[PDB]
Amino acid sequence: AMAYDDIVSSMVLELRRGTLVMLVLSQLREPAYGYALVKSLADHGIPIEANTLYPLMRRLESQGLLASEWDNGGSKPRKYYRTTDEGLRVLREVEAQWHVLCDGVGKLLETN
Amino acid sequence: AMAYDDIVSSMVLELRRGTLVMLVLSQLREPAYGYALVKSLADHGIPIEANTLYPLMRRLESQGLLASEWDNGGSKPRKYYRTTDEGLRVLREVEAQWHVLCDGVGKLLETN
Repeated sequence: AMAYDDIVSSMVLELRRGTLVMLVLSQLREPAYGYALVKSLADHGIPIEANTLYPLMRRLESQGLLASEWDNGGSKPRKYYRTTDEGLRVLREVEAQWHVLCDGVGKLLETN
Repeated sequence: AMAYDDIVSSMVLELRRGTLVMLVLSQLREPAYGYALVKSLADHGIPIEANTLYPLMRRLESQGLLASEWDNGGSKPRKYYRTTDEGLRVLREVEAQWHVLCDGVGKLLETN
């Protein structure tokens, strides 16, 4: 009724979430402040809260997959982040498996 | 080292999880016992524990998206489940948005 719309939204939201790490690693192949990444994702049609995004980025930093740097610009300091050599390796692997997954899922859904 | 393999596995595992509800609704367009669905998914290359699968199916039942029936066959009773008219509606919507999502994600990853 509106319950059904709510069910659909949230199942679409789930699908989107799964893809975010990959999108973050991909974006941060160019060094960026978290705020910039936020607007960069929403600009490409992918909404993400700072409250989700920032913990995800630090967790990726703790994995060796992002590295970070402080910029002092008098406004305040802000970190920028960049995908490391290992992060790109991880990204490229996951992406290739994602594509296989998508074709496998597609075929299974098409059994008609 | 093996940490990296573990990071990759789990990011691939995440991607797979997102797709499961859709696969369950799709499979249960033919009535099936949970045990059958378990083996049916692992047969198509998608591993799922009964411990995850069964709560997901009841939650889908509580949404009006699966309905269920008891079979008494003397071994014991077992429920079978089937996708309802609303479930197929929900499935077909999510799937169409999933495809758009995949093409959007693909293009974003290919910016080179």
